Amino acid sequence: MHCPFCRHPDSRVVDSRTTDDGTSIRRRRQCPDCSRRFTTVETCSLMVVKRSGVTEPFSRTKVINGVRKACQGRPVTEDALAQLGQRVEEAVRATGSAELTTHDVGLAILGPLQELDLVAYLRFASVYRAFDSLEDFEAAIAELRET
Amino acid sequence: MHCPFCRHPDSRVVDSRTTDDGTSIRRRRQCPDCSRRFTTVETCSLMVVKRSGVTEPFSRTKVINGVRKACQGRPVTEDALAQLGQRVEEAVRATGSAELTTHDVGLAILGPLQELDLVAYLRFASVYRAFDSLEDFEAAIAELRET
Amino acid sequence: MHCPFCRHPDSRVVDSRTTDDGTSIRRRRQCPDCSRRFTTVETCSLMVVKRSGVTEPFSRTKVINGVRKACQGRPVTEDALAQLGQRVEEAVRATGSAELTTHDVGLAILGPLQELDLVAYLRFASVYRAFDSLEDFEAAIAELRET
Amino acid sequence: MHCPFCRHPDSRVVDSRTTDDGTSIRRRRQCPDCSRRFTTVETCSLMVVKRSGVTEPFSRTKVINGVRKACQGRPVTEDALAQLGQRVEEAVRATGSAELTTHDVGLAILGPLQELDLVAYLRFASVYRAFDSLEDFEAAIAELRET
Amino acid sequence: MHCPFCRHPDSRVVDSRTTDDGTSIRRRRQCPDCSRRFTTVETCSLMVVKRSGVTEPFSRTKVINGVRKACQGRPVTEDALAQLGQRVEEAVRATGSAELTTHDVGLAILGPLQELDLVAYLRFASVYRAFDSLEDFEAAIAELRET
Amino acid sequence: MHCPFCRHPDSRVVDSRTTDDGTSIRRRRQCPDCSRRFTTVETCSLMVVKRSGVTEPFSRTKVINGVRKACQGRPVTEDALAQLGQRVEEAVRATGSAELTTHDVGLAILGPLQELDLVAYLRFASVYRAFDSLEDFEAAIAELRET
Amino acid sequence: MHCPFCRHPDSRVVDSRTTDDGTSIRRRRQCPDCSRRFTTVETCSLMVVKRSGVTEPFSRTKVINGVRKACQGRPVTEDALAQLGQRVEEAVRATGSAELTTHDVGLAILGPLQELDLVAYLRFASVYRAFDSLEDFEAAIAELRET
Amino acid sequence: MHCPFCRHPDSRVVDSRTTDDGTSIRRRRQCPDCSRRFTTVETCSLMVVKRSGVTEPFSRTKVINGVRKACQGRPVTEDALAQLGQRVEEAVRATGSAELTTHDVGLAILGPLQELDLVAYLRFASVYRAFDSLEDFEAAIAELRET
Ligand SMILES: Nc1ncnc2c1ncn2[C@@H]1O[C@H](COP(=O)(O)OP(=O)(O)OP(=O)(O)O)[C@@H](O)[C@H]1O
Ligand SMILES: Nc1ncnc2c1ncn2[C@@H]1O[C@H](COP(=O)(O)OP(=O)(O)OP(=O)(O)O)[C@@H](O)[C@H]1O
Ligand SMILES: Nc1ncnc2c1ncn2[C@@H]1O[C@H](COP(=O)(O)OP(=O)(O)OP(=O)(O)O)[C@@H](O)[C@H]1O
Ligand SMILES: Nc1ncnc2c1ncn2[C@@H]1O[C@H](COP(=O)(O)OP(=O)(O)OP(=O)(O)O)[C@@H](O)[C@H]1O
Ligand SMILES: Nc1ncnc2c1ncn2[C@@H]1O[C@H](COP(=O)(O)OP(=O)(O)OP(=O)(O)O)[C@@H](O)[C@H]1O
Ligand SMILES: Nc1ncnc2c1ncn2[C@@H]1O[C@H](COP(=O)(O)OP(=O)(O)OP(=O)(O)O)[C@@H](O)[C@H]1O
Ligand SMILES: Nc1ncnc2c1ncn2[C@@H]1O[C@H](COP(=O)(O)OP(=O)(O)OP(=O)(O)O)[C@@H](O)[C@H]1O
Ligand SMILES: Nc1ncnc2c1ncn2[C@@H]1O[C@H](COP(=O)(O)OP(=O)(O)OP(=O)(O)O)[C@@H](O)[C@H]1O
Ligand SMILES: Nc1ncnc2c1ncn2[C@H]1C[C@H](O)[C@@H](COP(=O)(O)OP(=O)(O)OP(=O)(O)O)O1
Ligand SMILES: Nc1ncnc2c1ncn2[C@H]1C[C@H](O)[C@@H](COP(=O)(O)OP(=O)(O)OP(=O)(O)O)O1
Ligand SMILES: Nc1ncnc2c1ncn2[C@H]1C[C@H](O)[C@@H](COP(=O)(O)OP(=O)(O)OP(=O)(O)O)O1
Ligand SMILES: Nc1ncnc2c1ncn2[C@H]1C[C@H](O)[C@@H](COP(=O)(O)OP(=O)(O)OP(=O)(O)O)O1
Ligand SMILES: Nc1ncnc2c1ncn2[C@H]1C[C@H](O)[C@@H](COP(=O)(O)OP(=O)(O)OP(=O)(O)O)O1
Ligand SMILES: Nc1ncnc2c1ncn2[C@H]1C[C@H](O)[C@@H](COP(=O)(O)OP(=O)(O)OP(=O)(O)O)O1
Ligand SMILES: Nc1ncnc2c1ncn2[C@H]1C[C@H](O)[C@@H](COP(=O)(O)OP(=O)(O)OP(=O)(O)O)O1
Ligand SMILES: Nc1ncnc2c1ncn2[C@H]1C[C@H](O)[C@@H](COP(=O)(O)OP(=O)(O)OP(=O)(O)O)O1
Ligand SMILES: [Zn+2]
Ligand SMILES: [Zn+2]
Ligand SMILES: [Zn+2]
Ligand SMILES: [Zn+2]
Ligand SMILES: [Zn+2]
Ligand SMILES: [Zn+2]
Ligand SMILES: [Zn+2]
Ligand SMILES: [Zn+2]
Repeated sequence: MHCPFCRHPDSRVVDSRTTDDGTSIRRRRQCPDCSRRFTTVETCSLMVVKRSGVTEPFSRTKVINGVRKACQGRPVTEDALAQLGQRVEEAVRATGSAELTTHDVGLAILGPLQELDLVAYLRFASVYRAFDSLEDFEAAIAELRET
Repeated sequence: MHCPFCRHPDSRVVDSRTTDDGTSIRRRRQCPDCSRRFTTVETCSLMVVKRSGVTEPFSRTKVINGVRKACQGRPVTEDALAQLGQRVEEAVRATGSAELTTHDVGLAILGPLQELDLVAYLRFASVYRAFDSLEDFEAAIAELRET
Repeated sequence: MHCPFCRHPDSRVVDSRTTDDGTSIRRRRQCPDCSRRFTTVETCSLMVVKRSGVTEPFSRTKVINGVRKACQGRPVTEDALAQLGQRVEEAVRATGSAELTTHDVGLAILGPLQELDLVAYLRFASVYRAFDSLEDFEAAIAELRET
Repeated sequence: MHCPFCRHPDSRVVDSRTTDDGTSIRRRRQCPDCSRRFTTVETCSLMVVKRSGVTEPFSRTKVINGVRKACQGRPVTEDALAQLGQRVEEAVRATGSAELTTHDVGLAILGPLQELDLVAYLRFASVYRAFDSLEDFEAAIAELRET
Repeated sequence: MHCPFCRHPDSRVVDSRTTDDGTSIRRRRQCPDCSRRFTTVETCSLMVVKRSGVTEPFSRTKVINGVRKACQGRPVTEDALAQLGQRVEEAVRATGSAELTTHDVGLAILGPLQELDLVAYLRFASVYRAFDSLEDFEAAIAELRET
Repeated sequence: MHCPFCRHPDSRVVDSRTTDDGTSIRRRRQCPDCSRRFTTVETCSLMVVKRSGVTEPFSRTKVINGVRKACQGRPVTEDALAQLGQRVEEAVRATGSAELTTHDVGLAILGPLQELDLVAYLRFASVYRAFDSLEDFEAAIAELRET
Repeated sequence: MHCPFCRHPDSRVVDSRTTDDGTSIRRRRQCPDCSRRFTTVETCSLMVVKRSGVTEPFSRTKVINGVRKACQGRPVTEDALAQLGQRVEEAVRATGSAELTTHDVGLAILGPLQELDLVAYLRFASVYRAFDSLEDFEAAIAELRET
Repeated sequence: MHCPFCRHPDSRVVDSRTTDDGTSIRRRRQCPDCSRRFTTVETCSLMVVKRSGVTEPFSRTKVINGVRKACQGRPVTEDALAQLGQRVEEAVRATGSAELTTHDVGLAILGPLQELDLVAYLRFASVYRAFDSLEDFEAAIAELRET
């Protein structure tokens, strides 16, 4: 890997160790140009198994865009949207699995989303859960009232 | 019409092409004085007053995009929502005001969207109107039960 | 032109008259389907002769987008941006010419822009006037201070 | 590393492709237990803390877009600003913090942009910093005269 | 169905979403043996044999693009040609062959396009069939007069 | 699934059986509108695990585009390209696995490709196998000569 | 203008003369870096006044694309299409006017087009002249037969 | 220069903007006779004669796209190939012919591409030259060994 301090095309791994739980590998490497050691973390690519079976790369941008579509004309700032996206990403990586279904990401969005805007939660749950009729919205309203 | 460049009282229509869905006919006109083409568009002016007080031409695609956002995840085909939009344009041009607030446009879209989809109506009403709390969604639900 | 009340493919002009100053033609027409008269205004297409010589259609959307690029992180709402765009469009159509250069539109933006945000004016004048060095910004600051 | 799906302590690197400009090496790894490919990306983590408090990977294109917006209408070639961005990434990875606020990123870009272009520096400083009134532009101008 | 990865005779349908215009239902299925999602699509197979002898799924957009190219400059609205395409798909699925040459598809489109537009029919027939000389256009014209 | 003959929104499965090897499920269904039975095949979505780990849907269009990039200025017709794409798709589905790596698809392209154009094979193998230097091309030339 | 031989940012015009008919200006310039003189031609930008009044830059690519749309499945090579585009461009620049209407470009395409493919001429005239019904095609066939 | 619309011997340059990478300066000029803006572009004319015998302006992006296609899967960064293209334009403008066949352009690109990448040279030489059989690739390989 190209040295952050010397831009060398090639570098050698002088240390490679497994991190706790093995969710990452710590690889320190010595460059041959400026001889400055640099450490790197090798982590699994978080994949989202879309509902068509496509495993796209995980992107908090899509999560934030969906929540923003739910949060239209609401007292929800871009800072709050970014914080919710970060919380969703942190939860789904703390789950540990490399591939999460879009259903899991939707659930990870929903439980925090109640705190940012309960009404935005309703618009997000309606599109995400594919609420068939007002019975589904009334059921969703019930659950929001039940704790 | 007066040439826009030299103000000659007469100007002949070299060519005239209509818009098939647009109530606009685009005409290329020659001015006999300076011999300069100029393009004119003939259209009944539906001009909506936005919430900012500015005036914009009544555009189909704005209504289309609003309905599509409301209908995401509901079965409305691109053809059905295009029809909703055609129906709304026909209704608002019909009212014959020629200068209507976008509040009137929103009211025009909602009555057809109740027929097209109720989850979309709640999602369109939720974004269009404020819907600050779940109480607004319950009041709107009550309103849709009434009918 | 298709009737706003009857959707007929073809209609006949039963009255055509020239408006004051000839900036528009008033054409009333009778439809053959529902026999409801409708009046229309035939106006020149406002063209913007871009600095490459291309005469694009006038669009206040481009004006508002440019001003918004100038108005980044400022206390300038979308309502204010739309109002400035409307003012620019009104000024350039009150000029009367069908083709205005981008320089004319830039000037029509600049004089109102001082009222919405003087600092945004500086960022808009710097890109628009192609301010070569800080001497140009100091000269622009002088003019803003000189009335 | 532990397979993300069954947690097997050893997992062989089927393939490994580096990113030429990216300090990222993408590796496909097989798990001997469940025989399932999984993708890992090895990268020193430059993670900027946004103004919202969220954490994002240090992206070249954000710096590139910021500089390009500042330079619009100034002669900076796409190559020169790409270099500015490379220089900024080299400087911030160098500082060796591995977790820097976007304020640090903004300061990193400004010193090179003063060399690249002064109209751009004022336009970048104007947008980056608040610049509420012309007084901020005069203070910054004074600062650039000093140097 | 047999899991594609371990061939387990039974596999439960975790989820099933239909295509609204597509005669395709997309199902996510779990295999109890290896616990791996897999996506299946359920569709009557209209499979056209191209002029090259290859087999392709019967796609609406191919017919739509062919008709639109034929109709360029003729008044057919995007809705009318979409209908022509729907009508053609209904006719060819109806014939019940399930494996038809694109010659059959071309014949299916031409009879409806004669109703939709005659300039388009000559332009579609001209491109579809060879039409080497003006004599082919006169023969086709004679054929359209006959009817 | 919407009836091919009656367009009904909903239909019921009146027969569902597993095909030989379980690569598909045969589902015959009776519509409620025109009461015409229609049979459908439910098959796994062929997924291509890209070299980044993304499992895109299998598309012979990408295969044909890559081969066409290899087959530049060659005596290889579009019919031959489509036939090669069909052969590759048939081979990869006869493999039976739902997910094939891009390496497997590349191999399935390479062995037939020798028959369509050996020189195009060289250009496809060089990009696909990432031939480092002329030693790799000489080795590839050797294998083409060795049967 | 940047020297072709020294890449200098600025150069001075050491000779500027008007060419015959004034369709171009011959400007020879001496660079200050490598002191190598280079001559340049300053010509008017050929503008095409589109049928909407927009004056786009002239592009033979659009002409060739339109002719290619007419020349579908014909014995007309890409070399012939490029030659026809060059002939059209040469004719329209030999006309001398800076702005030509799309009608003039269409006429300049039509008369040569008869030589490349008379049948393609018919498909190009039908879209371009907006042939209303088979009477227009029969009239076009007559003119092609009349010399 | 003579006005293109009325042929007035003198026409003043209202404005003049250069192209930074382009050897083109775009000037808006007023004609005192008819008072009509017109746009002129001043450029040394590199005009390549294609294999079809037609003449096209020497475009950077054609060389860039040719090199990028040759380099796909080889490490050449978008910056390196942009440089190759700049170097080729500098070499061909330098030769001072002002009218060169695209064969000369191809020869100009190949000598730099040998330095940039040998797999790309074989892939560029393979597509550029015919390379009917593996014997052409062996002859070219021999040629690259020689050097
Ligand atoms: N690749 C991805 N990475 C991260 N989040 C994603 C990704 N794709 C979708 N999401 C988010 O996960 C949530 C799940 O959305 P949802 O399941 O409705 O989408 P989907 O599976 O793409 O649906 P559809 O295919 O029907 O459009 C949404 O908030 C969506 O924005
Ligand atoms: N130019 C337009 N032409 C036609 N319909 C429009 C136009 N602009 C908005 N509408 C429609 O009218 C309605 C107005 O909705 P709403 O009041 O929420 O927005 P708004 O007036 O544009 O204000 P905001 O600044 O919040 O966007 C929507 O249904 C929208 O699709
Ligand atoms: N077609 C248009 N209609 C209305 N306003 C426009 C149009 N094109 C540009 N403008 C606006 O007019 C102003 C003039 O901008 P400016 O002269 O710098 O642009 P330009 O001529 O397009 O420049 P360039 O070609 O160098 O990018 C800007 O605010 C721009 O947004
Ligand atoms: N993810 C990122 N990676 C690298 N640089 C970034 C990233 N995000 C922002 N930057 C850069 O760092 C600087 C931060 O600027 P600034 O403080 O104005 O924006 P911000 O922190 O993103 O806040 P805001 O919410 O206002 O956009 C800019 O120069 C920007 O280009
Ligand atoms: N995959 C497809 N699905 C449905 N209809 C198709 C498909 N491919 C082609 N068609 C349609 O069937 C007709 C076949 O036309 P035609 O015989 O000219 O082309 P072709 O068989 O694709 O051969 P070519 O190689 O010349 O393109 C056209 O009307 C086309 O739109
Ligand atoms: N989704 C797909 N469906 C079918 N074929 C595909 C798909 N993606 C790629 N292919 C084809 O499979 C072959 C394998 O190509 P290759 O492995 O070089 O691509 P890749 O994995 O996408 O590479 P990269 O990510 O480095 O660009 C190519 O012929 C490519 O066109
Ligand atoms: N900017 C341009 N430069 C050169 N040729 C052009 C340009 N625009 C159009 N043409 C060509 O000129 C001819 C005239 O075509 P035509 O008049 O039907 O197009 P148009 O005016 O763009 O029509 P429409 O606006 O109705 O789509 C066509 O062959 C077209 O490809
Ligand atoms: N307009 C152009 N300006 C500059 N370079 C060009 C231009 N057109 C082609 N070239 C370049 O010159 C070389 C010519 O290659 P080649 O002989 O294979 O193609 P050609 O002359 O365009 O013929 P063909 O009809 O086969 O495309 C290529 O390297 C190409 O990138
Ligand atoms: N119009 C809407 N109103 C409210 N919430 C919405 C709306 N559209 C989307 N959402 C919410 C709920 C959806 O499950 C979530 C993601 O929407 P969607 O468009 O499927 O995003 P995505 O990221 O999955 O996109 P894609 O499938 O195109 O990759 O965002
Ligand atoms: N995410 C959403 N989900 C559901 N409906 C939505 C969503 N976003 C917007 N809508 C609906 C309600 C709004 O009244 C309507 C149009 O909203 P908006 O985004 O303001 O566009 P607009 O047509 O008003 O454009 P503009 O105001 O910029 O001219 O669409
Ligand atoms: N980054 C910027 N900061 C401040 N003002 C800007 C910025 N970019 C543009 N502007 C302002 C001044 C410009 O003259 C005006 C229009 O910019 P520009 O991108 O040329 O718009 P335009 O509408 O002319 O676009 P185009 O030429 O692409 O059609 O907006
Ligand atoms: N119109 C503009 N003119 C000049 N500079 C600008 C303009 N807009 C932004 N900039 C500069 C100053 C900002 O600090 C920098 C980046 O701004 P911004 O639009 O917030 O993107 P970003 O990189 O911070 O992305 P995000 O915050 O969405 O992740 O670019
Ligand atoms: N320029 C044109 N004008 C009129 N009709 C056209 C034109 N080009 C094509 N068509 C018509 C006649 C053809 O039979 C039909 C489809 O043509 P084609 O371009 O071969 O696409 P296709 O649907 O066959 O795709 P493919 O063969 O690549 O799968 O469209
Ligand atoms: N310039 C080229 N010359 C010869 N063969 C090529 C060229 N480019 C690509 N190929 C061949 C070999 C490659 O493995 C194959 C696919 O190329 P690539 O662009 O990676 O396609 P892809 O379908 O994988 O695209 P993507 O990765 O963007 O989805 O095509
Ligand atoms: N389907 C077609 N079959 C035959 N000739 C066609 C077809 N489509 C276009 N043509 C011919 C006649 C048209 O006048 C000419 C240009 O078509 P058009 O799409 O208007 O091109 P253009 O270059 O004017 O595009 P645009 O208006 O989008 O800039 O090409
Ligand atoms: N798939 C490819 N792999 C490698 N090099 C390629 C590939 N395709 C083209 N090239 C190279 C060799 C060609 O001489 C050069 C340009 O090819 P080409 O596609 O004819 O474009 P061009 O620049 O000649 O445009 P045009 O002839 O249409 O004006 O690029
Ligand atoms: Zn180093
Ligand atoms: Zn006049
Ligand atoms: Zn009527
Ligand atoms: Zn495992
Ligand atoms: Zn299994
Ligand atoms: Zn039925
Ligand atoms: Zn020089
Ligand atoms: Zn003149």
